[PDB]
Amino acid sequence: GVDFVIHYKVPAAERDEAEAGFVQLIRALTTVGLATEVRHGENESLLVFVKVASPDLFAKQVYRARLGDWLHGVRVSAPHNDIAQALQDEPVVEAERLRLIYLMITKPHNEWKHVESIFPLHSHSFNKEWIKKWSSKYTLEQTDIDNIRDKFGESVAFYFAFLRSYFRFLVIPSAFGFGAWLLLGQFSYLYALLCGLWSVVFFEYWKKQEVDLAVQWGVRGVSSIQQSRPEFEWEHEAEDPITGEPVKVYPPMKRVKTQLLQIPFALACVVALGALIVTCNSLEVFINEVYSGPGKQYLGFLPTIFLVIGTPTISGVLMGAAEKLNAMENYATVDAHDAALIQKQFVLNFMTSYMALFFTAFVYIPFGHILHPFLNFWRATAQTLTFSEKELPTREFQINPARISNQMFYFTVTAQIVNFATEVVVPYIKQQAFQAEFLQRVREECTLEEYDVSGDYREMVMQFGYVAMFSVAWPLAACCFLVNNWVELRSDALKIAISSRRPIPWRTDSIGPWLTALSFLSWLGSITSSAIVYLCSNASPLKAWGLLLSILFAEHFYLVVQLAVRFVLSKLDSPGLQKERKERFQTKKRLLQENLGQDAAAAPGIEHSEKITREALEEEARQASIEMFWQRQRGMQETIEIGRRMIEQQLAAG
Amino acid sequence: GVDFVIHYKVPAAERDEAEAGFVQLIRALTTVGLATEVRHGENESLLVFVKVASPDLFAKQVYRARLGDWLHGVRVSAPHNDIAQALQDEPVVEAERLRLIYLMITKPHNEWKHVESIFPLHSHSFNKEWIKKWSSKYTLEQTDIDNIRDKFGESVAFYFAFLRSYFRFLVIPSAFGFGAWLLLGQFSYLYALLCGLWSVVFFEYWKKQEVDLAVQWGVRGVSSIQQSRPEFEWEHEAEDPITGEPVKVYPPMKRVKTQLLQIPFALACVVALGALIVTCNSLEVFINEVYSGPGKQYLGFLPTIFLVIGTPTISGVLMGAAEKLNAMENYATVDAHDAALIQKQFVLNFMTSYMALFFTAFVYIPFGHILHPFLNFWRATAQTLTFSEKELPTREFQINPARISNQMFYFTVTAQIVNFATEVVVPYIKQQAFQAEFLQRVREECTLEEYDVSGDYREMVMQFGYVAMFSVAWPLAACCFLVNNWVELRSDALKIAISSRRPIPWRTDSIGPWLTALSFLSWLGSITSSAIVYLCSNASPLKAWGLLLSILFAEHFYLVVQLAVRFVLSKLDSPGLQKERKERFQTKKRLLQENLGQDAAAAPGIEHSEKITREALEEEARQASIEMFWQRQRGMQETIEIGRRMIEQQLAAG
Ligand SMILES: [Ca+2]
Ligand SMILES: [Ca+2]
Ligand SMILES: [Ca+2]
Ligand SMILES: [Ca+2]
Repeated sequence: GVDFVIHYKVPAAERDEAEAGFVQLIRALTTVGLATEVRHGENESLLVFVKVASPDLFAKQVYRARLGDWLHGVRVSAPHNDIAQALQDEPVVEAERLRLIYLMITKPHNEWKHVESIFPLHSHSFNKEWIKKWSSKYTLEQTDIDNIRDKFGESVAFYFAFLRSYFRFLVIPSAFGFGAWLLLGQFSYLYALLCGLWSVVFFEYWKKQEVDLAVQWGVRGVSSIQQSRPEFEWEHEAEDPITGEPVKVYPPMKRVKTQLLQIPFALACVVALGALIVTCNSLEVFINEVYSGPGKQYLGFLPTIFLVIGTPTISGVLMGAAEKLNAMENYATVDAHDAALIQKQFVLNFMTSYMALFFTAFVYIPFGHILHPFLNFWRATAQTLTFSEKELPTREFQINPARISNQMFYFTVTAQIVNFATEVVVPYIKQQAFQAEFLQRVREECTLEEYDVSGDYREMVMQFGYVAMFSVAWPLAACCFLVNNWVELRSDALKIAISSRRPIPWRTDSIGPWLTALSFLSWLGSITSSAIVYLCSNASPLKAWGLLLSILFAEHFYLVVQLAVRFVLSKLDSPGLQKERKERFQTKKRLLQENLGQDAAAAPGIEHSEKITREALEEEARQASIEMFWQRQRGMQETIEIGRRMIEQQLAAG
Repeated sequence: GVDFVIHYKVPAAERDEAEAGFVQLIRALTTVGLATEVRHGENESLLVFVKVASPDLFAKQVYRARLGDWLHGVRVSAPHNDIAQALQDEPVVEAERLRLIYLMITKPHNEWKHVESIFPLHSHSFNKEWIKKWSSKYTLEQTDIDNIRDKFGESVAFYFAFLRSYFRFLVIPSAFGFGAWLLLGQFSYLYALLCGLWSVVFFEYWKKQEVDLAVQWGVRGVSSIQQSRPEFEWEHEAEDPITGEPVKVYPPMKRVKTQLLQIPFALACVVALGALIVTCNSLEVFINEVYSGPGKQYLGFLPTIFLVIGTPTISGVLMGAAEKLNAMENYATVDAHDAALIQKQFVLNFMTSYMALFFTAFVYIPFGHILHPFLNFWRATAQTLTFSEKELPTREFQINPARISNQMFYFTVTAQIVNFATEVVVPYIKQQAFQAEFLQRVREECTLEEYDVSGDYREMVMQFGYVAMFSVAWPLAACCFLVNNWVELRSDALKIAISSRRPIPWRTDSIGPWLTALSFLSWLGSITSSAIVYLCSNASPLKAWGLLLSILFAEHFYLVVQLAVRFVLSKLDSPGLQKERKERFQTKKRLLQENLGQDAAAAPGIEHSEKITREALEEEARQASIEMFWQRQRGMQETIEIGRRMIEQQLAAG
């Protein structure tokens, strides 16, 4: 087990001594302002190792951070004891340390004229047992995730918390999915109902989990605390309606107006990628279904090649517009800026993942006769490329309903197998291609790209869409994903350790933009599943009422289930909110105790009716010192006897 | 202006001296436990006037109540000053006084073997200017509503707060409703779109208002504070997860199972009243459209009579099942119990308000040929009643599309005119029928029924449904309601003063069950409006895709609008939440100030790098007292020069 003695590493690129010298000078000038530097130069770049020296001054600032999170209400309970050191009964976590030091570096104390990067070093002692403990376990448990938060941060931890919860919830659709395949058969208007029910439950259950996880880890509402973006544009300056501190304001409704440009942008993405995919599918159909002579196996790869080149090209242009629109929307914090860029990308992600299936489930199988003009276009086009005047050999276009079965097999099996290779082996091959001791490790680590949690998130989010929308045509899909995900926990944990550098500890109280992404796929999957069932069942397909009634019920079945699930979950206890409420209440009570001396809420008693009587006297006396208004038959019994006399009096009349 | 000197009045029924005497004795025995009694007997019943004597002991308990609402988090800020009397800078409000005294009476200190009632007396001085100030104003303002809360309570105030907000929001559909009638015409697939958009906006905006209103009046979350029901059934006893006090527990999921019986109950209500209304409508059609000889004007009233007798009879039985089911569901607090009974009643309310229109807009006009079997039933039935063997004269059933126009005129104009008479004149006639001074006023007041806010709520809630659902066939409906509501504010205020006794001051943070009622009518009104437009437009009516596509778009238009409106309103500032957050933060900060002496959050400075250096020494010294691990080139410049030497060193290789 190799050890480390450094907190952070900062490499400064060396181009020309004029600017590179200036870079090294003032960078050093600033770091020593609060932190120690040892600078050994390797791999053509000087490496500025930075760690916190004084632990007394550091524990003084970590404690100040604990207080800060409390003051804005992120942290439920004040660190009231005021003993900075004995408050390490809740010790400084490695993630908490690395984050706060990274703050000191990357607060307004730096960012510095093209510094290559800033990153902490891994812990091989920890990384070894990590992949070991998880490869021995069949089932992970919350303590493991808490450990992940401790070394890496909540941003990384939440993914594994999500992946884990999604894995176990993925057991259920694997059950009645296998059951639907075994008994009910394909295109079941029953598996579809169970699918929507499940998607609602898992999602609504996960949202409840994020709250509890935020409370346990103490990051609830951390989204509205992080440093604002440098390139955030502000018109004027006012006071924070909560803190009272000077905050820079930008009209929220003016941002809303700019965000309306996502509607034509999304349409631009659906058209661009959509046309690209529907075209390559038309080639796929023409060369396979419509023969076209020898070399078919060679030609079979041709439409696939168009996808490989076209997808990054077409979407690459669209992303430039996405990145451009993103800045225009002008987000205050870095958290919101990247979360919105992901939402913009999701439209591209949706197209490049499902449009092949939409083409099959709504155009190919249920109709297909509308593909004839597309086929003829390739007929004449193939004739020109042939150079020979003779027509290419042709056979009748025959609709194959097994197309939806083969494509689904790829997405659930083959594409997941080439995934394991691309996500792990290809970066591992890259390392093999590259092929004191600390410094050598430092250089090798310095290469590796920063771990992007977004990449791992969509892989599972897009996969969920396959279940929610198109698994009704392949009910064994949940089973394939369930197996992959068990490996996915291990595999993703493995690539963080060796295929990527240690990411900066970063905090969030949710999976973020992926929530709405999941919510959309689940809803669309209620329409998608039922419509597919009706159309791909294969009586004449009366699109008029037949398709629409099927969608009407299943979509409304989804909506009713949603209200039902939320209602039930709303009457269940939530530890995260309850943990908050109990602490807040005791804090409220203790203050009450202190001021009013442990008399916190007796009854006066009847004997004190004498003091009531004496007080009633005093009003009379003051009034006397000063007509029907002040009439009183004082005394307890005196009023009783009068009424009693009235009792027999009133019966006398009768 | 007649004055009053009493806080509360308690009449004890006088049947037989044996029990009535016992009633008067111990009731007096208990009241004097904390409150004064003067007992004058009138109208065959003894009247026990009750008011608080000691103002020092009363201000001691009002202050204890201010603290209680704080402790559970209802009240944002502690009454920290601890001066009970100088905290009357926020004075005891008449509603606050009357409520707290009513608590002392009606806490576990009473309820008492058939006491007739418990109620405060009106304030004629206040009631006079009330109806005066509002009958002079064209526009009410928030200060007026605040005054209503002060004298009557939040329960009463919220209605007028809702009615006022609903009145001004009702201006908008009156505008493009008049515009649709003036220009676009009936059954406009554009007014319908504007209708759904408005319903979403008004509703979502009002929900935002309730939060701010709750904060302003300091009743936010008061629903979970009020006394539990006596007949609440509990299995075991545990600790409150917040307070830690012994609370009685009843399994929430067991209540959910019982609440599932609302589904067959609702169906039972729709069938019972529905069959009753669809039948009376069949008579209405037969005697008018299908002639049936002389006496038609006399016979015309006959189907109306069936409604008058049948509705309270049929729904009266259904309510017995509702009241029965309500108790089975076993609600902890009185607040939740009555709110669920209202929800059950709403199904009956919906039927008795719209089924006549549904019959017209979906059965009569667009089809009508399915009414022939219903007509023949009345044909033979009328023949038997005639006693003469000769057939009743008959003419061809002709569908009249003006039916939907006449019914809508009634609901918007005529029914609102007979409303003013029924809601105000009829109780006033009752008073005229009935036809010291305080005591006489007391007796007369003692008769009057307690004001029920529920009655006034549904009148506006059911009215809203006419707009959301059926106003597309009569776009001038919003105009009729707009006028009525201006009067409704005045009229309802007038009947509270003279037609009903003063209600017990009661607190709530929302309109309650009516929220979901409004939410349902708005959604169903998106389906209802569009379906009516397509069906009642009058090409052949292709129900298959024509009806369903129309519903698909308009419902999804509603759903998209909802997400749009919520999104926009979520990025708007909310005073009620912000008022809460700012106070909480300052409270948080001040405690911080006190313990750590106004050092609440500087930078160390470079010169202190000397203390950094000395601390770095000490670790070395301890290590010395105890291989590559501890290597340091200490000093700021020493590290700079080494790296600098490396700079020219690395270029030498190149
Ligand atoms: Ca993978
Ligand atoms: Ca992954
Ligand atoms: Ca009225
Ligand atoms: Ca009313």
